[PDB]
Amino acid sequence: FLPFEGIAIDQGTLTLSFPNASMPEKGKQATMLKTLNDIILHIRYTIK
Amino acid sequence: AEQAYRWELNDDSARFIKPGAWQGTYAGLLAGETLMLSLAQMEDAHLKRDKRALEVERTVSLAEVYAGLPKDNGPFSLAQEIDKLVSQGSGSAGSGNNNLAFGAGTDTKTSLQASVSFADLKIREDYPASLGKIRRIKQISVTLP
Amino acid sequence: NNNLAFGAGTDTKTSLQASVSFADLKIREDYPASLGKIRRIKQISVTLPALLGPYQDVQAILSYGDKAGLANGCEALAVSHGMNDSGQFQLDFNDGKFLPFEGIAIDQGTLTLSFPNASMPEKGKQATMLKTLNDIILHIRYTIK
Repeated sequence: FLPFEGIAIDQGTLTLSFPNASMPEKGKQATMLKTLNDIILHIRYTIK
Repeated sequence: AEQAYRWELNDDSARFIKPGAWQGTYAGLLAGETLMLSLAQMEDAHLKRDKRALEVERTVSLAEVYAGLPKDNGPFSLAQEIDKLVSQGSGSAGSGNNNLAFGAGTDTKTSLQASVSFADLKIREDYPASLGKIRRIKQISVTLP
Repeated sequence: NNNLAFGAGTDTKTSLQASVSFADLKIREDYPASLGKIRRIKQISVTLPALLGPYQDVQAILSYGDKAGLANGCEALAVSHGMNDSGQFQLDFNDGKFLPFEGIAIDQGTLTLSFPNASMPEKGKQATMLKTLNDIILHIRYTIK
């Protein structure tokens, strides 16, 4: 089974995290995060 | 195999393997034959219950979701709060279950995370039910602009 | 039988649908018989010349009226891609299973396509997307033997 298979659309909480994000501490991704307009999810779901 | 079946259909009350094929008295013979009967039953019920379902894709942008929260709850523009929260370790944004903040755990404190509830997406609104009574996510793939 | 209107059922009242009879298409007129005495539909793929903004999805359903011939769940095809796509995720011939709309006779039936949330008077996600439409285009793959 692929990750996230079989999950119900109705409930749950999905989270996306980026490591080394804070700028106060030198973080590899401080720059890569500032570029983002948004995050985009491509959800392929099944109806039956 | 029983579990993978109880997963492929949402039906979790499925009981296809009953104790016990093996017997203390007797060799425990016919245990194998008995099991393969139950497996044959599982496959039969499975084939009768299989459906070439409606396979559908829906695309969702987090920013749209964050901006779309009702007035009572706290909505935001994603780009801004990301930038703000990168600059100060302190930052946080959004109502519970649709929040954006830094990680709680000891390893993940420096990491920044976005959160969405599938509930708030209200994807059931895309198609009338009927047809769909059960909606299963086949695959998730992420695009980052 | 070649009408375009709102849904009959309680769920699909707001949804707008188009309908055609395979008969009126006279697809049998494309090729003389002989060779072909029996004509079976191998696969249906829908292309919609409609203009949608990035990160926008079509919601639609292909239906067949009779369901006289059977297959499970193959009576219905969900289209979200909108540019040439078979229903479902990666299309597979040499698939152990029959594709939706396989085995159907070209001569009879009623094929229907519905777009949910079509009414503009009531707020509908696809009202704008529908106004862009010039038409609906069907790629029908059939078999002669």
